[PDB]
Amino acid sequence: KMAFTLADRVTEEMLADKAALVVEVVEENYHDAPIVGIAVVNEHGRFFLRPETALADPQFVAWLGDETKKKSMFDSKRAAVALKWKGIELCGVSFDLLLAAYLLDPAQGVDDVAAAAKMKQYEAVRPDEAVYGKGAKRAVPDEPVLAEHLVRKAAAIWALERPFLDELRRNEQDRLLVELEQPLSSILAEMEFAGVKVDTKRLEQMGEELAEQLRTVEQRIYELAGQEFNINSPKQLGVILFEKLQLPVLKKSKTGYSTSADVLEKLAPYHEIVENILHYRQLGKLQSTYIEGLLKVVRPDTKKVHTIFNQALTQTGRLSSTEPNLQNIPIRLEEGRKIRQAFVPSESDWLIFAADYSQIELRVLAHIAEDDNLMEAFRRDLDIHTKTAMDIFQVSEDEVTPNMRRQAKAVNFGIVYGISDYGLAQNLNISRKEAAEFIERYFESFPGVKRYMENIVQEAKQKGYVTTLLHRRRYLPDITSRNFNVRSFAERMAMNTPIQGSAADIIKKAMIDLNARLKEERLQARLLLQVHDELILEAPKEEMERLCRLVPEVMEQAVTLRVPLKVDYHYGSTWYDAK
DNA sequence: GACCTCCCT
DNA sequence: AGGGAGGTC
Ligand SMILES: OC[C@H]1O[C@@](CO)(O[C@H]2O[C@H](CO)[C@@H](O)[C@H](O)[C@H]2O)[C@@H](O)[C@@H]1O
Repeated sequence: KMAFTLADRVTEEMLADKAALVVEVVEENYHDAPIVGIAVVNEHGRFFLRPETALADPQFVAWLGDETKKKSMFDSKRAAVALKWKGIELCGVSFDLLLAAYLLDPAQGVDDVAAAAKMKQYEAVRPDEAVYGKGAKRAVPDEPVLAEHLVRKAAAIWALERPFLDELRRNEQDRLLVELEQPLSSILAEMEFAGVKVDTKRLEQMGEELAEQLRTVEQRIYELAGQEFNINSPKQLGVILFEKLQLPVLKKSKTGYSTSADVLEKLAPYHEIVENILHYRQLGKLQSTYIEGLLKVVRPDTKKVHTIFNQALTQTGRLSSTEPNLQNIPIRLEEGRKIRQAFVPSESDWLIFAADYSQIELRVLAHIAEDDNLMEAFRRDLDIHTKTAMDIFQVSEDEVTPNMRRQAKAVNFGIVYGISDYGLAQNLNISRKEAAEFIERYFESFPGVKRYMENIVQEAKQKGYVTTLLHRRRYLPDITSRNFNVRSFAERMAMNTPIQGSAADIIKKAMIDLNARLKEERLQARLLLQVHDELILEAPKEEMERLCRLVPEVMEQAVTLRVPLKVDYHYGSTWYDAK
């Protein structure tokens, strides 16, 4: 039962210039959420402070905001954002244990202090789920249980900083933490806090239209089936399709019949019900996920959505986005793409600006494999899919048909994602031997990429892990498995991770550089979103001409590869128009 | 509460 | 390759 002072007021010894700090936000979504307690551990002892007290105290608030007072935390973004909503600035965070753990091994799934501490045989702190409970039983406990927990977390952070930093340094990941991921965390905090404005009237009118179209298609489905049923029930739908209407059963699921879109597409020539079910699903997905889903998370006071970017989740170093997810808003089909009309600038006479890398993953691959043919292709800024068709089919530019380009494109994705005989076959709807011939001809045209693929697999086996341009790592223990499927998946991860991961490194660095350029130029332009290889901003209309030159340049110069990077850009009144 | 089709890069 | 988010048990 760890010693600490349950403090009634803030004292000078709580404001040392080095400390572990816990600002606890228990709600999963930390936007405008309560801070339930504070703990500080420093050279003078261990302290718990009630937030009503600490956050009203001018000395404490100035300490929080002083860059020269260094704090070590876990998930400093959560605290920073929660504090921003209360008008308080958090500065001087020099060590974030969540990001440190994530870099050391993303596969551990570290999401609390206890899981991080377990990596170094430190168990004198409880998992958050043990203290707060799970699901419906989730609750803040009484003060003495709460206080002890926060203090134990702080004490763990204080104890673990040094060994985590030592291991990062041995991995050559110390600059990755200190110069990339930690400064990025501040930039993401500002993006989440600013949020993105939504035209909720426009979404509601879309929702009304969709509701009418759904009622129509739905009636049509019941007419064509000859009865009413729950179209979203796999049991009822599978009975209608595969028993009542006798459609061929092309694929089963562990429980019943598959009605995935790929199966339905193949069944459409047999019965008119099938196109209507597909249409119903496109509409229903829009309605349910995007319209209703966005509307439920829009803040009614500002009409903004404030995503949370999970910076310590993906196995490759990408971000993810949640509540809402703003990295999967429809774009591919026009009907869906119109959802983007509802994402608007947050001030009048401002516009949305979007800049995206062109083929970043293939250009990274060109660089890392040093394939002469691929590098020349990007040096000429060729259409990479047409060029790959020309090579694999041994034809001139004029003889590449649309279908040939389409298939070369699939091969390029396949090569990036780890090249499987069977996997390319499923994808192109072709045979296994056929897919192998495409891959062999690819590797004959790009022998540098073949060498890379062989070499990276051997390197993952030898070292136990693969690395990215900026020294992110991924351990791949399944690469020595004697099970074919398990081993092959590890091999694909070995081939793909340095590509997807290095692309993630580059865009993160560009975000950092951009943020610094925007400040130097004193532009009001603000970063709103990152969607893997693109950045989305809003700015005054009067800044567009300048952003057209600045943004692509910063993004293109973020790193120097053996091939150029290229960035395209667009702007307009809504996110839809920025493209 | 847990398990298990479709949107994005 | 990497993610986030209703029916049935
Ligand atoms: O604060 C984001 C940060 O917290 C973790 C838990 O350590 O994830 C929590 O917050 C996410 C966003 O609200 C939730 O989606 C997630 O379920 C919740 O545990 C980290 O994974 C994340 O980096």
